[PDB]
Amino acid sequence: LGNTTSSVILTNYMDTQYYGEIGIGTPPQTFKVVFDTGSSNVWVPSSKCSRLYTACVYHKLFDASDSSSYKHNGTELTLRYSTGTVSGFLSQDIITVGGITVTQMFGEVTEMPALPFMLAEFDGVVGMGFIEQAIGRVTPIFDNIISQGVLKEDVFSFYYNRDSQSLGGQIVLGGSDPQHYEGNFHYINLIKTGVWQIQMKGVSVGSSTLLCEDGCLALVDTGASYISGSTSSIEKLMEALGAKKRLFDYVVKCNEGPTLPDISFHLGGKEYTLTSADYVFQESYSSKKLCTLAIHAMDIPPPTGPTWALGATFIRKFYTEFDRRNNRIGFALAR
Ligand SMILES: CC(C)(C)OC(=O)N[C@@H]1CNC[C@H](C(=O)N(Cc2cccc(Cl)c2Cl)C2CC2)C1
Ligand SMILES: *[C@@H]1O[C@H](CO)[C@@H](O)[C@H](O)[C@H]1NC(C)=O
Repeated sequence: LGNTTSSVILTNYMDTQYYGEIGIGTPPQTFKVVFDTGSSNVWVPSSKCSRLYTACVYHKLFDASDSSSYKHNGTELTLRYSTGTVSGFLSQDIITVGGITVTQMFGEVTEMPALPFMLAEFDGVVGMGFIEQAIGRVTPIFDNIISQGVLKEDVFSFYYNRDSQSLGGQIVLGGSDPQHYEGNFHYINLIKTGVWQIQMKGVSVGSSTLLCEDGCLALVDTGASYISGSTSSIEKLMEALGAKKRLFDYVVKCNEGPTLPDISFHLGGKEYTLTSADYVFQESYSSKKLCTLAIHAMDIPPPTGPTWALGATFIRKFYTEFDRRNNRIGFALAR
């Protein structure tokens, strides 16, 4: 253990995407990336991506021919995401993340489907998960940063702000920033190592524990935009809110959004409550317009799922600390 705590400033895009900058190669090629606790691989779009993938034409591409620090690998890599899929191959190069430089193995993506990557403001993803979830058993960037013995502590923490021209968010590698949280952290120990998943002991709509009464799983996913549950759990939840299912989202009439009940998540000791201002995209107060909720269905497949996922919707209210040393997640009220 060292005495270094570095931070990555994040950009908040529409309260759904939070991305910072990383630099790959010599000289550095910069990419906008999402720091994802629900995955463990690093990947950026490749120059080897065909121009027929319209997503590739609209994102920064890594070119190994312009990097003197590049080391070829070539092993195939397929990443099947709950939202889509990416294929490419592995490569090793020097990666800079908040003043920390690490030699890192990552995927050069050559197949990037338009839907959903034409909606991505970010170029790629920096997986903040454990080696146990890394496709091709590639050493994750945080495990490589830990190995340097440069960090003050074996933790990293997230701050995600409400959309505004202010700070979008922040990741602190090696600690937590007290300027973005109040009170003290309440920890919840991980069920098992290998996943950033904890036990949840009930989801309540208002006063009545409407779901997860006999306990259920909660994945603390910085890479997920919304709060997610199973199709059955979300169907029951939305019926309790009066929410009408559209194709991809759930909506309410804009005028009845501020009246919607509080939603609570029973984790560790505490009840983590979100008011309707925390989960409704309150775009108007019109009885003639529809307002989307920041909760959606996601049937995650085993071993990880079925599970709930506490994404950006949760992290905006609760500043989150991911402790690798003690295999726990700490929450504090964000500020
Ligand atoms: C099986 C395994 C590979 C581990 O599963 C996962 O990695 N599962 C991922 C877990 N974390 C959320 C990930 C995600 O959905 N996106 C996509 C995304 C989010 C918001 C907006 C857009 Cl446009 C997109 Cl594309 C990645 C950027 C983080 C899926
Ligand atoms: C790619 O990386 C892995 C990392 O463990 C290494 O063992 C393997 O030999 C590499 N493959 C090639 C083709 O260089």
